[PDB]
Amino acid sequence: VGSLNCIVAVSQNMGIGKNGDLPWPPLRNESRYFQRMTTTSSVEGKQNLVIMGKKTWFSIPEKNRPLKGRINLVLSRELKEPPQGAHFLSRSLDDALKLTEQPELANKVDMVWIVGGSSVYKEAMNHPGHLKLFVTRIMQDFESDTFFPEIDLEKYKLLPEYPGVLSDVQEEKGIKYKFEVYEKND
Ligand SMILES: NC(=O)C1=CN([C@@H]2O[C@H](COP(=O)(O)OP(=O)(O)OC[C@H]3O[C@@H](n4cnc5c(N)ncnc54)[C@H](OP(=O)(O)O)[C@@H]3O)[C@@H](O)[C@H]2O)C=CC1
Ligand SMILES: CN(Cc1coc2nc(N)nc(N)c12)c1ccc(C(=O)N[C@@H](CCC(=O)O)C(=O)O)cc1
Repeated sequence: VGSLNCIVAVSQNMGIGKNGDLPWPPLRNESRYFQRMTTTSSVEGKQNLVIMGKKTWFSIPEKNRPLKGRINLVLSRELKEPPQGAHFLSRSLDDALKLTEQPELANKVDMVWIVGGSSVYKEAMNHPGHLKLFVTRIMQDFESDTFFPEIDLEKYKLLPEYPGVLSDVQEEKGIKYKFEVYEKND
């Protein structure tokens, strides 16, 4: 309906997950920022849609499932029905976007947030149209078993600044990271 965005935390070796979880120790402020970006809606009486693969759903601690104040959609071709706590189930990303245009959700949804995993990001990244990437750069190498797709800099531009995103290097548990905003339109 509105804006389509991807949001991801990545290590310096482009790693995003190791055994069902994050490769680095928990960053409470990095988690808070994911929460704030995905939950805030720009319009009244409207909520954001969160779209994720099934192994991403199963890595959110059970006590936080479904993500509060968000419409939670799970992607999977194997599942018969949405997992317990999930609001919707889709077989592909074109179908999940064909769904926000149903009067059911059409008047309800402001932004669309892709929250992973690899397979999901890869396809959003090739979708034609306006898209923004929200990338947290975790500045060290971490042994990973799942990786973020290559960002094609001939198509995506790094923005010099973005409203409500801090520009400086953060530090938490001795780890440095920074926030980037990339924009495409083709
Ligand atoms: N650092 C960060 O930002 C992030 C880290 N993570 C972490 O990364 C890993 C999650 O990994 P990843 O394996 O890539 O998993 P996904 O969450 O992408 O799960 C893959 C499953 O999702 C379904 N699916 C994925 N893409 C599609 C599609 N286009 N259409 C329909 N179904 C699809 C399929 O389920 P089926 O097999 O049922 O058809 C596929 O087997 C974890 O280790 C997690 O903690 C996750 C997201 C962000
Ligand atoms: C593995 N993922 C993907 C994930 C984690 O960190 C990220 N950080 C970024 N920048 N992008 C993402 N996609 C992720 C997640 C795992 C658990 C929760 C979760 O518990 N979220 C609570 C967090 C609340 C909190 O930390 O208090 C929420 O309300 O959003 C979210 C995402």
